[PDB]
Amino acid sequence: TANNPLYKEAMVALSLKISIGNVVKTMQFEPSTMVYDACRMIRERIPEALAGPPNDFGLFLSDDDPKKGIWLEAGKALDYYMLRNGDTMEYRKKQRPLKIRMLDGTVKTIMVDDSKTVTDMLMTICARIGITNHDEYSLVREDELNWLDHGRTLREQGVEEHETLLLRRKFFYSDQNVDSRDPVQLNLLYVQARDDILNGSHPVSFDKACEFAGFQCQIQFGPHNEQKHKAGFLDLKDFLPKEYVKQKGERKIFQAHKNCGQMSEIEAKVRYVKLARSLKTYGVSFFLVKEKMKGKNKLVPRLLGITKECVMRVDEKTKEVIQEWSLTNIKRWAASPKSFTLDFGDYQDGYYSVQTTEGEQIAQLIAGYIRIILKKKK
Repeated sequence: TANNPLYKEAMVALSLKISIGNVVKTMQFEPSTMVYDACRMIRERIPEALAGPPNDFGLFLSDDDPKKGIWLEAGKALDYYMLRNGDTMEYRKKQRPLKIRMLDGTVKTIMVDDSKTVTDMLMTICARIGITNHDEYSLVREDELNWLDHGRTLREQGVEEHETLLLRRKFFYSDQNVDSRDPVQLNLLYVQARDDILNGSHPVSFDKACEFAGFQCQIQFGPHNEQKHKAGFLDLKDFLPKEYVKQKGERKIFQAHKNCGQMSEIEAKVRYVKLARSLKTYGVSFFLVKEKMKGKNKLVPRLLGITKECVMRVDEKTKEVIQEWSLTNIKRWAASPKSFTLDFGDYQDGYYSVQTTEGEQIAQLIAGYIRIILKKKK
C-alpha cells in the first residue's frame, strides 16, 4: 500500500468536462461562478473556444431528448443548474440556419439564436426583412394554423433545424391604407389577403370567393381572353377555398374576370385588398367550439371570433353574430385541454364555457391582443 501525496481533502470546486466540437477538456469551477465568468474562463484556457465572438457562443447542457437541452443564462451561477462532478457542458455556437417562407411566398435562410424565444427571434427576423409591425407576426410549421408558442424556444417546441417555417400575420391591430405607390408593399398585402381567403382563415361567401378569384385571374393571366380562358382551364383548388371547389364555380369566376376588362395588375391588387378589408369577417380569428344550450343535451358547434376589440359568438353556417363582448367586459379567461371559459364579472350572469381543442390557442390570441393594447398606450 502507498499513500498519495496529491490527496487533497475537502475540495468543493465543481469539476466539469467542457466540450468544444470533438475536443473535450476537464475544468474546475467554484459553484458560485457566474455563467459569464465560466465562459470567459473557457476562452482563456481552451484555444478552440476563440472560433468566434463571445456573443455567438454559450454553455449548453444536452439531453437525449433534443427538446430538453438547455442553454445556460449568463446571469445565473453554475450551481443553479444542479451540476455534479463528471457532467458535460458544451461551449457551443448559438446561431443556426432557419428556413423561412417569407410573406411574398419565397424561401430564405436566416441565422437565428437557438437560445432565444420565438418572440425575441421574431424581432430579428422582421428586422432583416424590414418589417414594421413585428408584434403582429408569428410563425407556423408546415388548414388549421399550427401557431408556435411565442414564449418558448424552437428547440423546446420540437422544431427540427431542417424544418421550413412560415411567417404569417397573426394579430390584426393596425392597417395602413393601400396605395399603388409601393408595388412591393402592395404585393405583400395582396398575397396575405389572398392566402387567408384560400386557406379558409378568412371565411367568405361563395359569391365573394368568385369575385376574389376573378381579380386573382386578372392578376395572374392578364385580361380575360375567350380563346384561351376556356372551360376546364382553371385548377379550382388554386382559386377557391376548399369548401367551394366541389361546386361548378368556373363560369362565375370567368364572368368576374371578364368584368375587369383591361384592368392593370396593380389596380387588380388594390381592389382585391380593399374588397377583403371591406368584409365584416376581416381581421377576425375564428375557432370551432361546442356549446351547451339549455334544454338540448347535445352540444351544437359554433364559431368563436376574436378581434382586437371583442370576442363574438357566431353561427357556424351563416357567419352572423349572435352575441358580442368587448375585451374590457372580460374579467378572466381559462383554458383547458378540453375547454375554454370566460368570466365577464358584472356584465353577465354565469360564465361562458365551451368544449374545444384550441383553448390554449384562444387564450394566447386574446392575451396577445391585450399586450399590444397595453404597449400602444405607453
